[PDB]
Amino acid sequence: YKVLAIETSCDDTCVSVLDRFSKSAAPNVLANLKDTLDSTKAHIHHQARIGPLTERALIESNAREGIDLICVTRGPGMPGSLSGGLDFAKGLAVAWNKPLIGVHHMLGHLLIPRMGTNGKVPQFPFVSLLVSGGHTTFVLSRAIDDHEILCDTIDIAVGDSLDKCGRELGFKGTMIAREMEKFINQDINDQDFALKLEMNMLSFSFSAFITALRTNLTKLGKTEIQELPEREIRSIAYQVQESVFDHIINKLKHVLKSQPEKFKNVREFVCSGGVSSNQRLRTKLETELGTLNSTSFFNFYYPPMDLCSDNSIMIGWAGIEIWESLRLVSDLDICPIRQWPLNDLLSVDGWRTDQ
Amino acid sequence: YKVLAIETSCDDTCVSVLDRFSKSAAPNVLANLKDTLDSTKAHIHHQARIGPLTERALIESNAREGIDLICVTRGPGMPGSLSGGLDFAKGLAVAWNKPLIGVHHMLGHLLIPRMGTNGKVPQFPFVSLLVSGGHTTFVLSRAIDDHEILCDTIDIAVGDSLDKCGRELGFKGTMIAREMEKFINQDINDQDFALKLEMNMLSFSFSAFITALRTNLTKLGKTEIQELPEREIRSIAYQVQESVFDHIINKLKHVLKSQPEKFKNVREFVCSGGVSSNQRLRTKLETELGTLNSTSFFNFYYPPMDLCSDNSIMIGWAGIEIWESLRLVSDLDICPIRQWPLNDLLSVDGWRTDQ
Ligand SMILES: [Ca+2]
Ligand SMILES: [Ca+2]
Ligand SMILES: [Zn+2]
Ligand SMILES: [Zn+2]
Repeated sequence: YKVLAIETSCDDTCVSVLDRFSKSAAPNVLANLKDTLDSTKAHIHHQARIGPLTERALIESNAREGIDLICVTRGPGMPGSLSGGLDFAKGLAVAWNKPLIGVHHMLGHLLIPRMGTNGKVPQFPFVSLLVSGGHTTFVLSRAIDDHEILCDTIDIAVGDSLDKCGRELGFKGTMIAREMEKFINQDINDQDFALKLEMNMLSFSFSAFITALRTNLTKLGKTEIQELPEREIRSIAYQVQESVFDHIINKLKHVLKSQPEKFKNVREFVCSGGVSSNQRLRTKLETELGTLNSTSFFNFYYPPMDLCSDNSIMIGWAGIEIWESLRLVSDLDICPIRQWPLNDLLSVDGWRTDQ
Repeated sequence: YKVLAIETSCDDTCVSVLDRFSKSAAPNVLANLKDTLDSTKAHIHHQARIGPLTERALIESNAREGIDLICVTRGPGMPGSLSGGLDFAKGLAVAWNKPLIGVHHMLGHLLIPRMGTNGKVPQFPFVSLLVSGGHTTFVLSRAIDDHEILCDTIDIAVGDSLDKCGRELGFKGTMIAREMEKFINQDINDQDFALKLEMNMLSFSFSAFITALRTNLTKLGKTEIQELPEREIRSIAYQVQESVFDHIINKLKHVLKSQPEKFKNVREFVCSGGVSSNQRLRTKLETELGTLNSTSFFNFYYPPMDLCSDNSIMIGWAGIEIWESLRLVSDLDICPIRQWPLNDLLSVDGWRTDQ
């Protein structure tokens, strides 16, 4: 019971060998990642990486003959890109004569925080916020097959919104979003508070913030970010970050108080993704949700950045949960599904019982 | 030394397990084929077939652990379609820890008639005519890496030309071309001979024959094929087939007599493909080329229709020739090449020495 896992949906080519010692613990043997170089197609990249990225991951891992289950991403994404990992996984499966479990990409993200505790700590009736550079979704899980989208982005994601409006302020590094947070947190008190930069049910909107900041900048004193002093650009950065997060909080507060019947048994909140790394977002979440009466008490869990960002360990974990708790295996004639819905996880063709 | 071979370039999904008993003989263990149903994308078809088409081909064959070399089509064709076989072959290779040899599709066709005699009877300095529904090429091989295109189609192929102009005559079956030959050969003497239907260096042209037949039909008596008697449509079918073949012969006669230095050591002619099944084409080839003085004497070889039409056995054979006579193996980072030239066989990236 050594799980070979693959992630080939976006730009990250991931290969990870897991070790399931018993049905109570799951330490990770090996984990590889190769991202697309940018100033080369994603499908061609994955197709050229997967092969040599698995042999090295098998040479460095326990054994090449010790693999018992092959997990791969059948999930949402580019068909051509994820066919690279899928057809390769079929090749491993046929050659070793072992099962294949085609995993939903988003299911990996939602199930990943359960691996460390062997699906115990984030107990089945739970609620989750997926704040990344690509996602912005508020999901309620009732079981591994049941998932309810309570609030999702109709515009762009937080990562993009904070990176786009952050670029207007002057920041231009590798991870634009966190550099702004580090600038605000270098000296939180030294700000020009005088610079008052002041700006349906199941939806989030972010594409307006960049447009609203530019109008706020043209109305107020100066627009030239290069000439602007450090204290003034810090009161702007604080206020933009405050408004972006106030919108998320206000929509989570709206969801919880509107239908508390769905949240009667939720005892754990999971904030996963790139933006979860923000200490203000964390403190805002824990402050507001913990004081409201109608809202049920929570226990906030912030997973590591390695597991949060697209990796293969999550596919290997979600596959473990499906092979064990549902006892299902994907058919060998499996094909990529571009816009595979999460509720349409077991409705679509390809499932075969192992029980 | 059991070769797993794959063909996923066009519409035929092929998987074949070969048995190399010694470096003197090569009997074929298993061979599978699944073609695209037509009134479903070719890439999606190959991607869904390859997996289950290999497991059954491995269950019915000798063993699943007995495979020593993995041959696959890297050759010309649809990138998405042939990625299905390639990524799958990588999966087998990585899993079994065995070599991979990415084969040129056209090299399979040219090398296939050597398998039965273990590369002896069609001796190295040879000339070949590839007359199929997709090809119409006159190739000279000097070694397995050296190939000279002496005459090729600039329009459409013989198979298409005979099927398109045959359809104008009334035939509408599964294999249109051969049905016309069978109609001409049912009673070759009963024809209306009075119906005289009368119609640069390295090139063949066929798209003109259909247009020239229609003009010949409008000029002569009647066009309505339904009302037309069987004897008259037989003199048309004979004359169209005679003109199509006379053009091929005249261009082969031109090539040989223009540069006889290239043909000083050629002792064998190989006519392979769908149109090679025609007895008149065969008799025309053997008559004309055998009476001309400047042209070197030939020994005509007509391979079976199974090996001629797109299959995986040829990839497994061409791979055997490359692994043995050249001692080369393709790298695991291999990717599909859409318009891979035959002279650019070893010039392109991906080759690694096994010696
Ligand atoms: Ca099926
Ligand atoms: Ca290379
Ligand atoms: Zn993702
Ligand atoms: Zn072909």
